[PDB]
Amino acid sequence: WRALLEAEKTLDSGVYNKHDLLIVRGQGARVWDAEGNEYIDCVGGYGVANLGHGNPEVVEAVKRQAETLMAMPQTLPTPMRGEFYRTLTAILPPELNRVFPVNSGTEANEAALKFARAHTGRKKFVAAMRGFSGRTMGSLSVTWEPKYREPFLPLVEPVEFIPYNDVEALKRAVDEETAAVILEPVQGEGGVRPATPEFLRAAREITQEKGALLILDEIQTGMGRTGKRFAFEHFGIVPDILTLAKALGGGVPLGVAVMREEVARSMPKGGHGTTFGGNPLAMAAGVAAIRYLERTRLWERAAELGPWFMEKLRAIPSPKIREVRGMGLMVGLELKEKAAPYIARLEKEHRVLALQAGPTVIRFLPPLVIEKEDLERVVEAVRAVLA
Amino acid sequence: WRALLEAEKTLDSGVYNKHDLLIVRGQGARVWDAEGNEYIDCVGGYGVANLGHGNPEVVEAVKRQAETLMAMPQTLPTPMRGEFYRTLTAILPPELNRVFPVNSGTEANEAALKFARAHTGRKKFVAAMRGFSGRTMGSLSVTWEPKYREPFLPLVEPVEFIPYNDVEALKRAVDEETAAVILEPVQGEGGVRPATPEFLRAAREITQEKGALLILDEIQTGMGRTGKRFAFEHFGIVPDILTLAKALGGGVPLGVAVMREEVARSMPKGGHGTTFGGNPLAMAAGVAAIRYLERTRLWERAAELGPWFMEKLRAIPSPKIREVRGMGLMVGLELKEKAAPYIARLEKEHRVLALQAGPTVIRFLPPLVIEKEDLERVVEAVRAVLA
Ligand SMILES: CC(=O)N[C@@H](CCCNCc1c(COP(=O)(O)O)cnc(C)c1O)C(=O)O
Ligand SMILES: CC(=O)N[C@@H](CCCNCc1c(COP(=O)(O)O)cnc(C)c1O)C(=O)O
Repeated sequence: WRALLEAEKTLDSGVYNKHDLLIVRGQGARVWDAEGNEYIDCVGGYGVANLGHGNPEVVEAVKRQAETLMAMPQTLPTPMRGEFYRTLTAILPPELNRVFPVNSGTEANEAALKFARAHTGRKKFVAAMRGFSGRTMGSLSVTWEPKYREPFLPLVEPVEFIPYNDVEALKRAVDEETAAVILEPVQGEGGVRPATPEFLRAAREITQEKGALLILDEIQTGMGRTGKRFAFEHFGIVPDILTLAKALGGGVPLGVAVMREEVARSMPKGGHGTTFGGNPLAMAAGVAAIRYLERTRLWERAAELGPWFMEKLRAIPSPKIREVRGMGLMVGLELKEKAAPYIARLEKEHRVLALQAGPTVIRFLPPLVIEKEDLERVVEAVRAVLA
Repeated sequence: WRALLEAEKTLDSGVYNKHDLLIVRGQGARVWDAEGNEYIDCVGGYGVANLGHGNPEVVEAVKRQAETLMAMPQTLPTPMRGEFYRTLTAILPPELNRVFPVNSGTEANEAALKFARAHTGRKKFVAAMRGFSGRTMGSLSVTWEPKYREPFLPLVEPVEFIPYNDVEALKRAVDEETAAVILEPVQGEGGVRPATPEFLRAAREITQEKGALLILDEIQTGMGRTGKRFAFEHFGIVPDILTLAKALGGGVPLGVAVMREEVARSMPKGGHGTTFGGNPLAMAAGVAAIRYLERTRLWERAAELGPWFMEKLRAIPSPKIREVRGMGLMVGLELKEKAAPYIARLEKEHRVLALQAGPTVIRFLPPLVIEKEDLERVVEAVRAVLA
């Protein structure tokens, strides 16, 4: 197995910080390396494995569809597509009744940004500082992190960034020339920073007032992650465009921009598209994923465990800890120093896999099926490495 | 079944022209609608089913990897990824030895454009008229079709288009300002237009002389479609970045940007990325797809049937036929009127699903495993419908 690791490391583009280990398989919220070591996976593929590694129903759906049909374009209707369509819209407010399936989060936002422009005839986009929307050039344009943007300038214009949760700043940025505002109900890559009810409320009201669209990015907070099916249910607001990805396919590269009918209706024929978007395999996976989510109301696990976990974290007697924040099982542990050293130690010394969300934040995105015994172990592990 | 169709038609964004039928399963180059009818699939997942619908090896690989692990990021090495990397670079010339995996063709080109700006420090992009690179804002900027860009402007600048196959045009276009040239060895969406040896040759020579990068988009021409493993093999040139997708994963959403190490090396850590890009499910399907292609040298079938198919089409006695062209099984039949009505007859009266490559061109992108008898049947259907 040493050869594969070296092959991946050597042949990789080199843009990634790869860890010295080879993960071979997973079940639930546990994963194993090539040497047999077992790990608690709070990385869960960056919040993709919400339903847990090896979710039977999803796996089964993927097997049966792979045998039946995998390649079929949007020009040729195929059963799983129609099913995914009504299956996804049925768990959303009736207003969001139109879907443009894609293959990733960045593509979903790319779709949002484009439909927004075709519909309004406006060009400007408003986003929040420390907001992450994707790496493709359109999505990168509304992505704040300067170092992620500067080397590839110029990108799509014009875009205006406003401090996250700053209601008055939002109010002043959005005008009649604004095509849309794009925000995350809880900023992920930006440190796990939950939106305030007033901020999102303001974002909703402002946009309708100026004729701008509201694009809510639930690519990371979606699929029960925050405690409810979607975090926008926490704020009582309903967007014009909702973008989803990650856990949407239960692992299969899947994403979608769901929007109001008048919005989708303004898009000219052949005005946008995608080869893979809406393929039968991804459609069969999403159907399965959504049905498991709803059948088990998996968001409840996150609502119950999220608080308990964060409470334990806030109990760790360590002066290096600034704050414990998040919603559901989307948690961030902000330290008063670099988080990287501790993450490396959680892995090597405690077989615990965690992510970052900015240099001083240890982020936890465990499969929602994770058990309380593993949560206590994570806490213990953290207390340990910080001592 | 009628429920699932109206549902798909009704809940879709509406940017696609959908055919009146519902495809349920496929095998080889045959597909079945919901009423039990069988079709010869000249659409092939839109050039994605090169290895045949239901290809045993790919299906098998997907089923087994789905049971093992599907979600795992680029920061955590995983066996199938390491394998995909070495298996892919192994079927390519030695200069293309670095891999940046993604989830679609457009993502592939976006990464190509980005790595190009990061490497040359330049900004200008040169593309060809009738060229197609993708729908995401970045790829859309180097895509020709005015009506595809028109309503989404302003996009990424600065971009210069030159007439396809115009050597002197391209030469005057590429300067010390150019980060890269992006071209398809054979324009697909642009109506199936093969490059000439002299043109691609100049693109390689000019780019090197001027220090700009050559991006060869083989997303549609790749994986044996034109008669050889990759279309560049016909021309004896090696680009700086090679973008793939469509058939690369036997059906599973997958694409990739393969580049020379100096180009990969210039990308700052975390300068680019993707959640799904390089996921184990796609990596395992990509290994299987390539092994199958290499074991059967599948491209020889296109190389053998392609010319034999194109001459059969040309020999049709219809004054409506203008020209027949293509490479291997990437074929386009241009008529002296609108194709759409004819494609409709092909479907309704002959159970033959085909595509367009512009309003007057019928395009064929059949699985490479298609039988000769099925191609003979196709020709008869075309002759019949044009009477
Ligand atoms: C039915 C549909 O949606 N059609 C797509 C087109 C699909 C086929 N072309 C893809 C393609 C692409 C874009 O690849 P992707 O994102 O569709 O996977 C890039 N380069 C070349 C040479 C290509 O042929 C569209 O209109 O956007
Ligand atoms: C190491 C790596 O590749 N990580 C990615 C980031 C992954 C997680 N973020 C995804 C994301 C995206 C982009 O989605 P996708 O293309 O990765 O599927 C959009 N919106 C929100 C709220 C998101 O959280 C990167 O560095 O580009």
